[PDB]
Amino acid sequence: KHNMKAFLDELKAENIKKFLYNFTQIPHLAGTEQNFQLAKQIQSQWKEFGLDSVELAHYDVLLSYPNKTHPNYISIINEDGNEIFNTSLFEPPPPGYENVSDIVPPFSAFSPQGMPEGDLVYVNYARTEDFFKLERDMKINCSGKIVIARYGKVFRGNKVKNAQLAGAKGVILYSDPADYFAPGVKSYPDGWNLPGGGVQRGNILNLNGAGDPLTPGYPANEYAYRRGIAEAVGLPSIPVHPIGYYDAQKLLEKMGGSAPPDSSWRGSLKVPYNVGPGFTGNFSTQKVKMHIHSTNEVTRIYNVIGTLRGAVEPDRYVILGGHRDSWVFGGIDPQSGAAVVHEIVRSFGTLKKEGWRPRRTILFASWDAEEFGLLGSTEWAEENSRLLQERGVAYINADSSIEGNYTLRVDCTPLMYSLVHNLTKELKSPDEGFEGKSLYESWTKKSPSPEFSGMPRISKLGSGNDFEVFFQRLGIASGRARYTKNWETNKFSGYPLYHSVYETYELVEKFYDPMFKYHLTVAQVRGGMVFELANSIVLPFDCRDYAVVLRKYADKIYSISMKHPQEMKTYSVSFDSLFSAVKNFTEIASKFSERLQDFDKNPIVLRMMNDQLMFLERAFIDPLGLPDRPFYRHVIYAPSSHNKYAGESFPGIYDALFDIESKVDPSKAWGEVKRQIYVAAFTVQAAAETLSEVA
Amino acid sequence: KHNMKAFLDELKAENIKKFLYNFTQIPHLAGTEQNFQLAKQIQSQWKEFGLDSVELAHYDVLLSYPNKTHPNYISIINEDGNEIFNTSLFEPPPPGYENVSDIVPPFSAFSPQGMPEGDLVYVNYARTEDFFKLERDMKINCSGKIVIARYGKVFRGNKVKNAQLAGAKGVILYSDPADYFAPGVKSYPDGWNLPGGGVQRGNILNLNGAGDPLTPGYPANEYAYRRGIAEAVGLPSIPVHPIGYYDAQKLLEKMGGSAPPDSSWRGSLKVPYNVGPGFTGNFSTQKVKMHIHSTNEVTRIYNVIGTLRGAVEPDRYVILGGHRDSWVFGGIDPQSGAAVVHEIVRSFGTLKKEGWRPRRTILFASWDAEEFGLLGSTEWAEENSRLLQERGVAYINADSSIEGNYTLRVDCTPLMYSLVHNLTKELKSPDEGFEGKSLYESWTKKSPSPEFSGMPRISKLGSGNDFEVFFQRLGIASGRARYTKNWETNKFSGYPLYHSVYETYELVEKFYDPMFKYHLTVAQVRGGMVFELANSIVLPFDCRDYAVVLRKYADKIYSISMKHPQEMKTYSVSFDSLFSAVKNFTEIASKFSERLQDFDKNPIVLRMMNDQLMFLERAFIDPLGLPDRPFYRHVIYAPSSHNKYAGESFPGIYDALFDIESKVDPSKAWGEVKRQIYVAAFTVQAAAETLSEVA
Ligand SMILES: *[C@@H]1O[C@H](CO)[C@@H](O[C@@H]2O[C@H](CO)[C@@H](O[C@@H]3O[C@H](CO[C@H]4O[C@H](CO)[C@@H](O)[C@H](O)[C@@H]4O)[C@@H](O)[C@H](O[C@H]4O[C@H](CO)[C@@H](O)[C@H](O)[C@@H]4O)[C@@H]3O)[C@H](O)[C@H]2NC(C)=O)[C@H](O)[C@H]1NC(C)=O
Ligand SMILES: *[C@@H]1O[C@H](CO)[C@@H](O[C@@H]2O[C@H](CO)[C@@H](O[C@@H]3O[C@H](CO[C@H]4O[C@H](CO)[C@@H](O)[C@H](O)[C@@H]4O)[C@@H](O)[C@H](O[C@H]4O[C@H](CO)[C@@H](O)[C@H](O)[C@@H]4O)[C@@H]3O)[C@H](O)[C@H]2NC(C)=O)[C@H](O)[C@H]1NC(C)=O
Ligand SMILES: *[C@@H]1O[C@H](CO)[C@@H](O[C@@H]2O[C@H](CO)[C@@H](O[C@@H]3O[C@H](CO)[C@@H](O)[C@H](O)[C@@H]3O)[C@H](O)[C@H]2NC(C)=O)[C@H](O)[C@H]1NC(C)=O
Ligand SMILES: *[C@@H]1O[C@H](CO)[C@@H](O[C@@H]2O[C@H](CO)[C@@H](O[C@@H]3O[C@H](CO)[C@@H](O)[C@H](O)[C@@H]3O)[C@H](O)[C@H]2NC(C)=O)[C@H](O)[C@H]1NC(C)=O
Ligand SMILES: *[C@@H]1O[C@H](CO)[C@@H](O[C@@H]2O[C@H](CO)[C@@H](O)[C@H](O)[C@H]2NC(C)=O)[C@H](O)[C@H]1NC(C)=O
Ligand SMILES: *[C@@H]1O[C@H](CO)[C@@H](O[C@@H]2O[C@H](CO)[C@@H](O)[C@H](O)[C@H]2NC(C)=O)[C@H](O)[C@H]1NC(C)=O
Ligand SMILES: *[C@@H]1O[C@H](CO)[C@@H](O[C@@H]2O[C@H](CO)[C@@H](O)[C@H](O)[C@H]2NC(C)=O)[C@H](O)[C@H]1NC(C)=O
Ligand SMILES: *[C@@H]1O[C@H](CO)[C@@H](O[C@@H]2O[C@H](CO)[C@@H](O)[C@H](O)[C@H]2NC(C)=O)[C@H](O)[C@H]1NC(C)=O
Ligand SMILES: *[C@@H]1O[C@H](CO)[C@@H](O[C@@H]2O[C@H](CO)[C@@H](O)[C@H](O)[C@H]2NC(C)=O)[C@H](O)[C@H]1NC(C)=O
Ligand SMILES: *[C@@H]1O[C@H](CO)[C@@H](O[C@@H]2O[C@H](CO)[C@@H](O)[C@H](O)[C@H]2NC(C)=O)[C@H](O)[C@H]1NC(C)=O
Ligand SMILES: *[C@@H]1O[C@H](CO)[C@@H](O)[C@H](O)[C@H]1NC(C)=O
Ligand SMILES: *[C@@H]1O[C@H](CO)[C@@H](O)[C@H](O)[C@H]1NC(C)=O
Ligand SMILES: *[C@@H]1O[C@H](CO)[C@@H](O)[C@H](O)[C@H]1NC(C)=O
Ligand SMILES: *[C@@H]1O[C@H](CO)[C@@H](O)[C@H](O)[C@H]1NC(C)=O
Ligand SMILES: [Ca+2]
Ligand SMILES: [Ca+2]
Ligand SMILES: [Cl-]
Ligand SMILES: [Cl-]
Ligand SMILES: [Zn+2]
Ligand SMILES: [Zn+2]
Ligand SMILES: [Zn+2]
Ligand SMILES: [Zn+2]
Repeated sequence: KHNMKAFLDELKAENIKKFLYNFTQIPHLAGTEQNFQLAKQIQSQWKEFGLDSVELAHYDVLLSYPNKTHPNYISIINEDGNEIFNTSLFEPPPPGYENVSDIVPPFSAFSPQGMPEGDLVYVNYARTEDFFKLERDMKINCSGKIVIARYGKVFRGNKVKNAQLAGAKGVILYSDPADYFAPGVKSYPDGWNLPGGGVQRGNILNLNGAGDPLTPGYPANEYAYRRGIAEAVGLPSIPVHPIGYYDAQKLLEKMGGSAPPDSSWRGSLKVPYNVGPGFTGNFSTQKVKMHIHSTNEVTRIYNVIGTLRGAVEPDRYVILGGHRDSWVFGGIDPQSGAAVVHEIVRSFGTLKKEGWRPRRTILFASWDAEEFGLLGSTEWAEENSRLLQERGVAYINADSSIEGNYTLRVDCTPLMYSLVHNLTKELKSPDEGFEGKSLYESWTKKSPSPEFSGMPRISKLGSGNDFEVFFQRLGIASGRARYTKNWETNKFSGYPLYHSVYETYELVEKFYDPMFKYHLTVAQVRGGMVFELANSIVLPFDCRDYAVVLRKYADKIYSISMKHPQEMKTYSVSFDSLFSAVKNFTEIASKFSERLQDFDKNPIVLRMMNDQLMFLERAFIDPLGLPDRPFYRHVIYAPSSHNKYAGESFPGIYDALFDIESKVDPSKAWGEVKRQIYVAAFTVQAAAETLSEVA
Repeated sequence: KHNMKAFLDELKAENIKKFLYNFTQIPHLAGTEQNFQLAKQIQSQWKEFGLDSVELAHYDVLLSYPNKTHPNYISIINEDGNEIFNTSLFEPPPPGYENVSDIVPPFSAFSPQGMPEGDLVYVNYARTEDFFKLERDMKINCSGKIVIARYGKVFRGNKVKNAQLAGAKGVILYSDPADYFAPGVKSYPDGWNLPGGGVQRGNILNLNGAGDPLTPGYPANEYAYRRGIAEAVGLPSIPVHPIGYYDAQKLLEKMGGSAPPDSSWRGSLKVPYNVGPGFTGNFSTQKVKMHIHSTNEVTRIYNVIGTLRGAVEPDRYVILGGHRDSWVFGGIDPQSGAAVVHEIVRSFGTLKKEGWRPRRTILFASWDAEEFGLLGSTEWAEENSRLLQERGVAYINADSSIEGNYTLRVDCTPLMYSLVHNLTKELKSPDEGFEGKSLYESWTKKSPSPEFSGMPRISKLGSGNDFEVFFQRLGIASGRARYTKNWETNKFSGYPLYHSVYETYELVEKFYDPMFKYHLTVAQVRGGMVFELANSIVLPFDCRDYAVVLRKYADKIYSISMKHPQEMKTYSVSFDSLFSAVKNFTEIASKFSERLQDFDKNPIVLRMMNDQLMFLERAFIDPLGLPDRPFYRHVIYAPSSHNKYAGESFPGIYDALFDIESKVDPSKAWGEVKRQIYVAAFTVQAAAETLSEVA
């Protein structure tokens, strides 16, 4: 047979290993020649594997690179102006790579240039609440100061935005061992920990879904009209640079001023974690000085787009996409994912050569410039938005396949919950001690949902990856899956070697997945989802699962509001309309489910009902967007305004309620809460009504 | 057979006459009890005629009404402050209606309240170019003046916006006999001319597609959150009132200051048409004073929605809609249209009772509050936007069936040109001297297109009617058709009795269409279009007709730019990308047309190709809208920024070029021209690509 088992059995761990090795011997930084060569390689192989067409889609977008002859660094500078301590110019290269060229040194992509000099303030993780604590409780003023923040907890772009609004004139980011050195594990090369010379690269934009900073709304093609830099989207206004913990120790050890307010502010280095401003007594006239010379430059990027045309519904697209560009070697991020996509393409192409085609069209994507702001995925979606809006069934992401070795992680739309539960029940667990058991069984046992027992955890989609345009701009049902670490011990730092030179093929082969079994399990989950999406006669979405979570989110947002019972009385703030809409959605979805089971098993009734399923995620889009974030159009889910990686439910109401007890005009503030309640209730009801009988 | 002939032959002129009489005996002003009663009547009859469901859809929207105990009027006031002349409090009622209650007196809907007093300036038609002439050439300053303008040429809302931006503190609108008294024809009741006591009602909003001023984006349902008045969309900031030409003669006869600049400024009254400011010598200390006391009030409105479910594609909607609310009796506007819709429903329901159903679902609409800003149509579309976006095949409007008796008028999307030509070739002409000839033949002879010879004129859609939400917001293929007057003699004033108390059943029966034959012809055209749209196996749209007009519009906009050859050199302004896109659209549309003829006559290939046809109008929508007009989202067609009734092609580029030689920063101005060229070329190319093979 050519069925899902045939597809799944063709997948090989050894192939994934070979591809991973192949993709990780040299850097593949976005906009570089090496990453164009790899694009061409992938294009050629996907043709050989059997896809019907494989093309490159290119764009010219704003990228950022350090100046090779004028290095970035930070100093401590004395009264005379001598630089008495300098941070490192590069990470010590790992064993066997010390002769590799074109390793980009640590930098914060999109930093403006500058040489600010001043007194330090330590701001913990530079979260919204960290700045609240500093300003409101401790009375420390960051205006004109250089802030130093530890990586962790939230997206670094949010940190930089928060520092800027506090009046900082610069930001130093560092990796604390509290967050990036796991107990009892050795530093790379002898284990998977971050050494003291290691540094996490990454961009510091606040794009809010825009894509290329210069062309919001439209693809950065050959005739594009570009904004000037000063009107560009999401660029930081102060210089920023990242360092490792050996260097951070030297900048922190002399700090004076106030003590840390409590222990959640102290990391693991042998320093007091004083907040400042400035250094203690003897050193009070010393200062910190940054030297940032990076440049932003419009640069060509290349996506690879592969098509396997559907036999029955070629105008229905199921997309498997993940990025190809890396900061350095990309041993985990993204090549552990890219190798899994490569093997999935190979397995689908094996079936194709034996005469099979899926029911619907499958598109495969190797995106560029993910690391610079989801640029490649977003420009392509901008170009193809009309096709995607009207024909997009589902997007499955495929970045890193592993960030740990403990259990499965899935984040997806409620529409895919049933599909994931069913598929995982049919796959074998790779976990020690669950031999001969299902993946569902191990997953549920190691990662219990915080709601249902006998069920596994499935998280909301947040952002910080290439599904953002598809899900939160365009409203296409999306999901992602990988192997992850223990949620119990998850400090929301990411894995220690994230975006460092130490993220290599050897890291993976020696410490994460020697047998490539977790990779194979993730290939089965991603590939299995694509298979079912592209081949099931009825789309495998259960609208009743959305009804259940909408009730949970409505309870949650109501609970937040109810912290302010006096204002809800004064301003007549009711959630009754939202609850009504959720009740109606629940009722209508139940009836639709009955019809979908009882209908005359009539292709037009079938195509009608498949369109109702396909357009249900679509219905949650508001064409006006969310307030001041036009490209976040989904009403139920947006990236958190405080942390791009985290998803927020009923974001418009959430942000209207946030810190509302501090607004100077409560009438206006509670008016906007009511406004957002109306928008949400309306959108829920409208989405429900797409599932009613059509006439 | 149950075919189009069966449908068409069932239509009766005598029925249209009976319905017209029935709908025009009492006023049906929006928001009044009488118009709710008529809604209920229509609902009951459409059920009896055989539709599957007929429901009322209600909204609470901002309406405007004079104060019954505090009448609006204008005075000339002397040095002491005595009102020596007052305009009329009402139009003399026509014969036999002098005892009818609830005739709303002449007023400008949405005027703010006020009693401004000042000197008059006469501003011709209050067009953009009229104000240019006044300010730039004549050096006359309108600041703090009351302006008096003749109706005609452009939508009255544009007049009021233009007066406000010139600094006026009030506006008086009047009907000049030059524009509303046809040579050799008697005043009502003895002919179809405007008497001197007649006055044209109408709203003066600038909504730019928003619908209800208080709820832009969302339906004005029971839980809607409403903007405060000061944040409302499109309300005028100065008082405004309309008068007839007996009264206007008394306000104009004393005008002094400058002479009219040329004869295009002089109407037909026996006055000099001096521009002012103020009155001549003896009267120089006299002033004009307005007294406006109308109020804006949220009021319930009622749309009637009827459904005739499709047998094969019930999830595909072909909509026939027109409004039911009238200023007074609505003998022409809208009841000549509403009666035609009523008879179309009756004929379709006759076929249904004999067991027939159309292929696709037909929706019939009786909209409310059209006269107050397309409110009823727009609120319903806001509510149902997701269903309409994904399922809307076509919208056919059905306001007034007649505005003359000379020939057919059609304004529609290029996608319907072929459909209209073909249908009209099969219908009989009602025209004297074309007995036994086709409607196509008479139409083409009396209204030659200004492009093709052997072809009839078909105009672009403008606005000022209920198709606006469907076409320019949502991108659903739309059209309209009526009988009209001679284009040779068309001064763009509208018919003389427009929005007056004299627009009665008798006007129509005695002077426009005694035999109801023009009404029957328009019922055949509107109903025939609906029939073909809802029943043709392949949708009856020809994408090649869009290609031809896109080239014409690109030539036109390029020609406008080329008035500025030096700036196009300085700023490197090229239309090459637009021309390229139009060429590609032409090529791709040609191939698609081949496939549509050659395809395997396979329902999925059929539903795929019908979806490509349905979503082609959709593809011209930009979700970001046009500059400062978020609800005008179609890139090819928008209502003119200078005249809501007129359509503009490539509006974003047009407005970027308009009066550009007067902008103070030409670099910036020409930058935005280039930006709009990019947006247009991109949208044309993207629309083309929806017609490529799908995979
Ligand atoms: C969840 O789904 C339910 C349906 O099961 C929706 O229920 C509707 O709720 C609205 C708001 O409460 C009801 O609105 C009321 O409609 C009355 C007239 O309804 C009749 O006529 C209409 C046609 O115009 C028919 O469609 C309808 O079926 C009924 O035959 C009005 O008279 C009411 O207004 C009066 O009371 C209100 C409230 O006190 C006053 O403010 C007004 O001034 C006025 O006095 C009112 O507008 C509606 O009838 C219900 N529909 C149905 C089919 O039952 C919920 O709305 C939905 N939830 C959400 C969030 O959409
Ligand atoms: C009307 O439809 C036609 C197609 O028939 C479109 O033609 C495209 O036009 C663009 C812009 O001119 C061409 O862009 C050029 O692409 C070159 C690479 O193309 C090859 O590789 C790509 C994959 O990346 C393939 O898809 C493609 O088929 C080719 O194999 C680039 O090298 C060019 O850039 C170089 O020259 C330019 C111009 O001087 C410089 O600015 C650059 O710096 C660089 O040196 C260029 O980007 C494209 O190849 C054409 N496509 C095809 C299929 O022929 C029109 O674009 C379309 N009109 C509109 C408005 O969309
Ligand atoms: C995940 O798998 C579950 C369990 O197999 C699937 O649910 C099952 O779906 C089938 C097929 O529609 C249901 O069968 C139907 O039962 C009704 C009940 O009367 C009958 O009338 C129909 O003709 C048909 O036989 C079955 O009831 C249902 N089981 C449960 C517990 O819900 C589910 O659909 C899968 N999900 C996805 C997305 O595929
Ligand atoms: C308006 O009517 C015209 C004239 O009837 C319709 O155009 C005609 O459409 C038919 C049906 O598709 C075409 O027939 C086809 O001809 C090709 C030519 O080789 C053949 O391969 C097909 O199998 C089929 O027989 C016909 O050529 C065409 N005539 C012309 C002059 O274009 C037109 O489609 C009608 N428009 C609408 C919207 O209905
Ligand atoms: C990654 O694998 C590819 C494909 O096997 C290798 O590229 C091929 O290299 C051979 C030998 O130089 C050439 O003959 C082929 O033309 C290449 N094929 C393609 C499609 O590019 C590549 O060398 C491998 N890279 C590494 C570092 O092992
Ligand atoms: C930190 O790096 C800086 C810059 O390279 C060093 O300062 C320079 O020292 C050279 C050689 O002594 C002088 O000629 C330059 O004028 C100095 N430049 C600046 C900007 O100060 C500094 O010595 C280094 N500090 C340490 C501790 O290594
Ligand atoms: C791979 O899995 C092993 C086994 O679970 C992990 O090692 C254990 O880590 C936990 C701490 O979380 C300790 O409780 C155990 O004592 C460790 N056992 C051994 C044998 O080392 C290891 O951490 C995993 N690798 C990665 C990269 O996460
Ligand atoms: C317009 O026509 C309608 C329908 O024929 C008339 O309304 C009917 O009036 C009769 C007599 O009063 C009643 O028995 C029916 O219940 C009414 N039907 C409906 C559906 O409303 C109406 O009277 C006519 N109006 C005028 C001015 O002639
Ligand atoms: C125009 O109408 C106004 C207002 O009704 C008339 O002025 C009023 O005249 C009455 C009776 O003489 C006075 O008691 C009021 O005080 C006046 N009101 C105002 C606002 O002036 C005026 O007479 C009318 N003019 C003409 C020519 O008929
Ligand atoms: C109905 O049609 C008649 C006949 O065309 C119109 O009357 C003619 O109007 C034109 C002026 O446009 C004159 O050239 C003719 O001399 C008129 N003839 C007659 C017999 O009156 C009439 O104007 C039309 N009615 C309406 C409302 O437009
Ligand atoms: C890099 O720095 C050098 C010298 O320090 C300078 O001359 C050059 O212009 C800079 N390059 C860029 C791209 O900014
Ligand atoms: C913070 O410091 C800056 C530095 O001059 C000052 O301008 C600003 O007002 C200060 N804010 C507070 C709350 O002290
Ligand atoms: C209408 O005018 C009267 C008296 O001239 C005033 O008392 C009343 O409030 C006004 N009505 C409205 C609705 O404004
Ligand atoms: C028009 O008149 C007003 C009235 O005071 C004045 O403020 C404005 O500047 C004048 N503009 C010109 C161009 O004279
Ligand atoms: Ca872009
Ligand atoms: Ca609204
Ligand atoms: Cl992922
Ligand atoms: Cl019309
Ligand atoms: Zn990544
Ligand atoms: Zn990354
Ligand atoms: Zn009308
Ligand atoms: Zn009207």
